[PDB]
Amino acid sequence: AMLPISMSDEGDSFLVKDSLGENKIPKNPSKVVILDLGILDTFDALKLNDKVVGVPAKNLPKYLQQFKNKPSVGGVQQVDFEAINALKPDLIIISGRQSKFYDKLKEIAPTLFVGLDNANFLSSFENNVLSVAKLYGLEKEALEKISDIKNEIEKAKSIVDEDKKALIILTNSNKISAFGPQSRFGIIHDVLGINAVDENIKVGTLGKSINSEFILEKNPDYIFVVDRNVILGNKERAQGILDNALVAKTKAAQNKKIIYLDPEYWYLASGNGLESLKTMILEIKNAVK
Ligand SMILES: [Br-]
Ligand SMILES: [Br-]
Ligand SMILES: [Br-]
Repeated sequence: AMLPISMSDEGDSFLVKDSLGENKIPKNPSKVVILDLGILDTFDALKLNDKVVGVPAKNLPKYLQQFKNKPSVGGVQQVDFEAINALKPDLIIISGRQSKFYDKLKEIAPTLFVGLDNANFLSSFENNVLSVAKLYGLEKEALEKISDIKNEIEKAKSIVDEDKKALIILTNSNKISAFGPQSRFGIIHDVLGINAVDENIKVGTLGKSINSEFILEKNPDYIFVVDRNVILGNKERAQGILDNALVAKTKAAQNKKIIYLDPEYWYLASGNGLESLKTMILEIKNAVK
């Protein structure tokens, strides 16, 4: 299990420990740079917009356009260190994608890591949200919203068919990669309890390289697709890679249960957001109800 965030109250500040290191963070930080889209959506849900001074503005998704005019510190992949320094923040918040930049960021300002543990997603989510809330004295409000998520999970789980199985795939222009439980797409299986066609795909971010022959052999009831063609802006789309007589014979094709998930949620991994996680849960529930 990933080490959680822990915090001791030191009067005007908290001494914070997480899986990357230790930081003294001021109470009520007023100049926050946020590189994780999910936690950015949690700042909105907690009414903390005016604490935010820098976001990855370049390809910000549709549900975070209230932050489109914040100073930019980057994009999905790139970080602008010069901009982050000029903003003179009191806190920087990162997740997994930016852990490679930890030491450089920490030279600028205290740097809090809100990692999502693929083996323990809900426990990491709740830890992340409540840790941010503690900084602002907003635990009450954060617990209410976490309860709302919990209730939506239980509603979705209660409609899941015990005997049907799903496959998760990530498409590129000419490539199909499968993902299973305890992946970064794993909440389908791990949180909502939809069964997997293959519970033994090996852990790791590349997933398993597959073809249509594999899809037919597995014969999934549902296929959840995360089309990376969309985030890059290429012409080939998953519907095309899947448009063949092998895929067409599957239960999922026959029952129109090839589900094209919005990659602005699933590929950008906005699970830390109190509203974006709800949107994702509802996206699955409505695909399988
Ligand atoms: Br820390
Ligand atoms: Br505007
Ligand atoms: Br993964």
